Parts: sequence; C-alpha cells; structure tokens
Amino acid sequence: ENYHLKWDSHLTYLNSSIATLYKNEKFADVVLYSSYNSSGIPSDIPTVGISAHKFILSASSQFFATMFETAPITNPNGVLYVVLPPDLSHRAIQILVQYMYSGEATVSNDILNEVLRGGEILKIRGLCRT
Amino acid sequence: NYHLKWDSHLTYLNSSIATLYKNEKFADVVLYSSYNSSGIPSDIPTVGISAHKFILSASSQFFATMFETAPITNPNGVLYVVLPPDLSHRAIQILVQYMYSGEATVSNDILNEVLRGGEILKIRGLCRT
Amino acid sequence: ENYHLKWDSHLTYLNSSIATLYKNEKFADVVLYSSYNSSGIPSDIPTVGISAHKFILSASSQFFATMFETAPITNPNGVLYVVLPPDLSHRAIQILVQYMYSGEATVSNDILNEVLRGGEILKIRGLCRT
Amino acid sequence: AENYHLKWDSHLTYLNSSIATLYKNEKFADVVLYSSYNSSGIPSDIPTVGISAHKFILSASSQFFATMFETAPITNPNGVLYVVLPPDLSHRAIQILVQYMYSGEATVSNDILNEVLRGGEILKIRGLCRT
Amino acid sequence: AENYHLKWDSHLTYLNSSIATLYKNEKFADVVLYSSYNSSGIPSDIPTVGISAHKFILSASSQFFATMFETAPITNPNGVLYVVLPPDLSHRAIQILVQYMYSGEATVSNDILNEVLRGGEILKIRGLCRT
Amino acid sequence: NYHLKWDSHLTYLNSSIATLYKNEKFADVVLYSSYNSSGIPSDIPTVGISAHKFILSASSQFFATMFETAPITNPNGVLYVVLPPDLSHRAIQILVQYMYSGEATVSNDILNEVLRGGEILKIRGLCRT
Repeated sequence: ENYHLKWDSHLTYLNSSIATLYKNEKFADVVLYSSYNSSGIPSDIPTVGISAHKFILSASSQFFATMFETAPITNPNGVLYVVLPPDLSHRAIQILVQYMYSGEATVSNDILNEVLRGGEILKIRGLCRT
Repeated sequence: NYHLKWDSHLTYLNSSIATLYKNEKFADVVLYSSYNSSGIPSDIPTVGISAHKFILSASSQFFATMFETAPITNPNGVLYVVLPPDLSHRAIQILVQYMYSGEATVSNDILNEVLRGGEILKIRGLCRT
Repeated sequence: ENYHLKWDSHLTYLNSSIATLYKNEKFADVVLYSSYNSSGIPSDIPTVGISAHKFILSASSQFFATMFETAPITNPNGVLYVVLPPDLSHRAIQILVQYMYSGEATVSNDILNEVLRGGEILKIRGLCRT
Repeated sequence: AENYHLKWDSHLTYLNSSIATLYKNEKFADVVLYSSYNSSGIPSDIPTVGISAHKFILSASSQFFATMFETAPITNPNGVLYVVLPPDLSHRAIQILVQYMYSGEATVSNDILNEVLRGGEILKIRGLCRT
Repeated sequence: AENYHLKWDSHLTYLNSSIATLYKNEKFADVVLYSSYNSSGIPSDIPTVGISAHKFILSASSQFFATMFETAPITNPNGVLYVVLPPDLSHRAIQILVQYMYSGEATVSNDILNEVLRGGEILKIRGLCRT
Repeated sequence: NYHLKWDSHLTYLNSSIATLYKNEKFADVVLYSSYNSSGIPSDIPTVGISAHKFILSASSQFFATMFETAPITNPNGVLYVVLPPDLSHRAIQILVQYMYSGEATVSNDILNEVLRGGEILKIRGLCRT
C-alpha cells in the first residue's frame, strides 16, 4: 500500500552544500568573537566577528549544545553573539569553526597546541578527551 | 604544520540533521499550503510546518532562489512561505522529510501528489533533473 | 447619571484613512514577496515585496488570519515577511492587496484570470469560491 | 485593452466589524498607553496598567497621537512604543477613549464625562475636539 | 575550612562614579525617552531628539517606570524600548529629570524649575514626588 | 538659576542594585563556565549565569574593554560570554556577588579560584594593578 522514495546521493549533496556555509556564510545566526586581547585594546576595536550556524555548533560541540538548549532564550529568530575564552586566538577560532564545518582542517605548527586546548574546553567531537 | 581530522564527521552530522527534522530546533521557515482545507468547511488549513533555511536551500532549487531573491534584511523575522496549491499538508510534510533524510516512505494514494510536488519545487532526487 | 456618546462621521473618516494606509505605508508590518520566477530567475536583484498590514489582511483573507494568529514559530514584534506562491506575480499581488484595502481594484482583463485564481488561493473575502 | 472594477459590496461593513474587535483584543497591538491614575484626587502611579492599542487607529482617529507616532519615529522593527498620557486622564477615561477611536461609540458615567470630554479636547480626537 | 570575607570599602564609590559616567557616555542604554509635542509638526524639525537612558536607573529612582517595566501587556526581549512622556515636559526638562535620576543632583533655571518639579511629581521620582 | 539635591540617592540606588544580583531583570550578558577541562566527567555542568553589562564594565577592566570591543552590530541580539577554563560556576558566582555587592565570603578551598579569577578577570580589589 506504499511506495518508497529512496535517494542514494542525499548525504553527498548535503556534504558539499554544508561545506560552503563555511565560506558563503548564508543563513548564519551565531557570531563568534575572539578575546585574545593581544597587544592592547585599540588595534581591533571593531573586532572581526566569525560567522557560524547554531546547528553545526550544537552538533559538533557539547559545550555549544548544552548552551543552546538550557541557556536563557531571548531572541529565537535573531542572531546570537558569543565571545570565546581569552586563551583562544582569532586564527584558532577560525580553524575550529572550519574543523566543525568540514571535519578536516590544517593548522600551523604554532597553533596546534592551542587548538587542541580550545577543542577540549569546547568539547568538540574529535578533540575531547571524553 | 599539521593536518587535523577525525574518523567520522559525516556519521554524527547526518545523525544530527536526521533528528533536526523532528526536534524542530533552530527553525527559520514556516510552510503553509493553499490546498483545500477539507474543501467547503474551511476547518483545517495547514497551520504551518517549521523548517530550516539551509536545508531547503541546499536540496531545492526553488527554495534556494526564493531565499536568494526574497531577502529578510531586518534584524529579526521568520519567513512564512506559502506554497502553491499543489501541496496538501501531507505532501508538504513528506517532502520536508525527504529534504532532510534523503528518504520518504509514501502511501500509494498520494504518489501522484508527491511525485508532482517534488518537481514543482525542484527537489533534487525527486525532480527529473 | 449614565451617559452616551457617539461620533456620526466616524466610519467615513476611518475607512478613508484606511484606504490611504497602504499608499503612505505608515505602520506597515508585513512584506509580501512575490516568487513569480518569470521564465527562470537567475537569483537576480530582490523582487521588492509589497508592504501590507496584518489587521486588514486577517480581516479580509481567511487564510492570512490563520497564518498570523497561530504560526508555530513567529516574529514577536515588527515587520514580518511572507512570500507567495509562484502563481502570483508582483503586479497581481499588488492589485490583490489594494482590493483588500479599498474593496475595489480596476484589474486588467489580461491578468484577470491570475487575480481570480489568487483569491481562492488566499481565500480572500469577496473573491473566495468556498 | 479592457479593464474591470473587481469590487465587493460588503467590504466596508465587514472591515469595520473586524476592526471593532481589536481594542477588546490584544491582537496586533503596537502601542501601550499609561497615565497618572487620578484615582483619588491624588494620582496613584504605582498600580498603573498599560492599555494595548494600535497605531493605525490612533493616528487616524486623533491628531495628537498622529503627530506623536509621526515625530517619535520607529527606529527599529523590534521597538515597542509606550505612551505616558497626560496626568489629567484617568485610566478609565483612557480605557473609554481607547474604545471611542475604535467603536465610534461610548457610554460613560456622568462623574467622568467632564474629564473624558476634556481628554477628547486634549488628544484632539475626532468629534470630541474642535478644529 | 575557612569562610574568608572579601571587601574593599571604596567599591560603592567606584560603582556610583561609573553610574555617573554612564549618564553621559550612554553605553549599554536600552530605553529611549521622547517628549510629546505638536511643536515638531512643521518642516523645520519633525524628528524629536530621542534621549537615551537605562532601564535599571529609571526603576531605581522612579516607581512609575518601575511598574512600567515590572508588568506591561507586551514587551521586547532585547531591543531598545521607546517611551514618550506627556506634553508637559519639554526636551530640556526631560533631560534634567534624567540627570537627576542618574546622579541625584541637577541645576535648573527658574523658567525650567516649575516644569521639572511637575514632571518629576508625575513620574513618581524619588526625592521629587511627595508621596 | 537653581540646584536640585537628593541626599538619599546612593543609599536608595545601592539597595536597588544589590537586588539585581538575584534576578534577571534588565540582564544583558550571560556568563558560562568552561571548567570541565578540570577533569569533570559531566558533559556540561553549567547553565549560563545572568549578569548586567554596565555593572561588569564598572568593576572589571577585562569586561569593560570587552563589552566595548564586542560590537553587537545587531540591535536585537544578546551576548553569551564563555569565561576562561580556570573559572568554575561556583567561583564565578562568588566573583559576581563581589562585583555586584562589593562583599563576598569565600570558602578556603575556592579561595585560590576566586582570587585567581580576580587577576584573570582584572576585577578591582582582587587584581594587582
């Protein structure tokens, strides 16, 4: 009494499509701000806001998940701005976002030591001890 | 320099997007049907189906161009998309199931409605190219 | 003692102010994008949807009323965005709105069949076939 | 080459009937009215309760509110406007004037009529105020 | 185990100083005050200069705003909230009244004095309102 | 020319700010611990702590710069702040109580986490400059 609409290639077009959101940023709702506080206040008063998508963050990081679930919700259809621990440089946050969007990132020899710590504190899957 | 990766990103991501269909978290669009609310009685219009912009954009060329040509430039607001009358509320929900999980079991009676709607909205995998 | 007050010319002034309302656009809180997709839009410049007001829509369209009163997720305050079926062009929706505001629109015969269909789609009083 | 007046006879009656439903309902309200109560000869300002109203009706039915909402611009879609009405206006008088602009008819107790009529003169409401 | 007690007695001084500086830097402001008038009904200057203020001081000083924010029929989560005060307060008077709540002191010309006192009375502002 | 006085301004005001320590009324920023790096088995133990922007900018050189440097270009958004790894939920509440009310009593075991946080957050009376 039923037919079945299979589609083998769904996941593959989903993979290619999502990966662009690391680059075209369309439908972004989360803006991540760095707090490294490197070399004085006046250099980056308009701090560069990293664009991100809530669902990716919740999927890849437990810390973002428990946040978006239990956090006090104020604007359900407006942007959220989040500013990350001062231990994390802006390039580190960019690498982490890339890794959360591709699952596969390259990192300079002088940023790996920090990205691992960021992932551990952000409980990003693939970077947690847990 | 170092290359950082882990074994299985797509499995967890696919599992997450799978539930996103039913946990309805983070929705950004609302889908309504002009199709007959049981006909004359007007009793039961499609109250609305909440969805996610990035999925309908990724898997439907109609919805993608809709979201590109119809910008919600305000700081806040949810897109109330009213679809053509071809799409009964059953058809809309099944097609959204398909745009999420890449699969949909379909009852025989609505086959000619869903196979139609998929081409109407050009959902990849349903639409004939 | 109990007392009574009334205004005779209330109705005419009110309705005439309403007629001008969509022209001056004051207090508009709905935007009706028109996805007519004529011959295939290559994601060109935005269609510039029509401004409208919720109270008049819901007082005229039996469908817009339900859409506005019970949307599963809603914008709490301020402008709201609707995009209409591909059946209805920007000109038709523009005429179809003026009709709901003023009760009459000098529709052209050449698009009469699109306006007449559109009324049933939005179940607009005066046009709805029921 | 030809045109037609697509028209409805009962639009005016249906619409007026669908607007008189508003003030008795919170639907689509976009302004909230307050006042110094004048509850006991000396206003009681603590217990004030906002009265939801609609810009599109106040602006047409009274001139004071029109220039208010005109010259107090809406700088954000998410902005909600509250109006602190003059102290001479009690909540009940404001309660009725909120009806008067919608229903076009009101019945009042004589003990407030002399403050409600003055309120009409202040807010420059059609029918009540001179022009 | 020890329940050691922290303090620095100059804290409240710095808190007050920061609030006083808040008055003129206007950062983190979330509520904007307008003054109702027909004066701006002419092409020369239609849009009123909306005064910025902070929610927490208004409720801290004025119980009228305290209620206006504690309970209201509708509200916004995070967007700035706009209020227009009665026509009895000119822009100078409302600015002075904001200063008084913000810092507890002010200076007024005698031609400003009466209007400021009356407006503060209606706004239930501590130190001006009599009861 | 004339002058206004309100001698009870501060005392009334101070009481009306201590109260804000308890309730979200007028809250502007949310502080989240990140302390699980300490080895805690939990997934996430914390739920965002509510705070008011202007107060933290008053007491903290770290926050006072931060809320200035975070643009919040969207006027209808709100700010979530992830505090450093070293600061637990318990310790931050003591730090905020100190920030909001000028006094806090801290257990000897958390003493070296509240005091440590003070320099990490450059909160005056705990920071060394």
